[PDB]
Amino acid sequence: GAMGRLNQRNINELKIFFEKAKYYSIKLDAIYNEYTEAYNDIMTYSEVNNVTDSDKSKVNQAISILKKDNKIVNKFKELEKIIEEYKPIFLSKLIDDFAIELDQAVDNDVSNARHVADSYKKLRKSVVLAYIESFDVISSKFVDSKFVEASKKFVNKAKEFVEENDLIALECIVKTIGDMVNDREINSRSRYDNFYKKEADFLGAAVELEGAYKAIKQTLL
Repeated sequence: GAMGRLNQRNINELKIFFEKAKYYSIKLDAIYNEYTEAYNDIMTYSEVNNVTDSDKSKVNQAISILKKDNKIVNKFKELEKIIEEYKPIFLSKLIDDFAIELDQAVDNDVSNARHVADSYKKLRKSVVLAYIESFDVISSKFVDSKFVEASKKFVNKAKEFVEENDLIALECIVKTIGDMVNDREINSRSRYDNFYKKEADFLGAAVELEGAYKAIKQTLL
């Protein structure tokens, strides 16, 4: 009756969320890929004047690359948009604050550049966690208590995996959810044996979550 109907509503909300946010990991990679050299030129610049690693010129170009067309802010706003209905309240202001920092960044100020760079790095990890927060909200509404338990453990292991590599953790998270809601078997194969300690436990969390979601599905057709 109501329980069968609330199971279906929960499953529809998870699928709608996943499909709307299909490109979350790909789009966040694209930001990271475009701005890694600008980030590295800021970070590696040695205040010892540089040691055969160019000079203050490279930092100014890196900052200008970050500001160009407000591209990076727009790309972050695109990700906020994709989880509009579930996003943590902190995310919008964190993107705004970063956008303001970027306007304030002037030439020949390596400290400010490193700071702008540091807020870039934190925003990345924060945007990863906004996706986990978004799934946590959705999964917490589930009436099936076994799925909620598997979701709590999955979020836990997802968060620990994010501390090791935020963008790989995000990729595996988006893969697992996408597979599960498209009735594709989860691939529990590790791709980083003897590198990321938190991958195996996360893929285990994913298999148990698959188990609990399959079991709800079996009760709907």
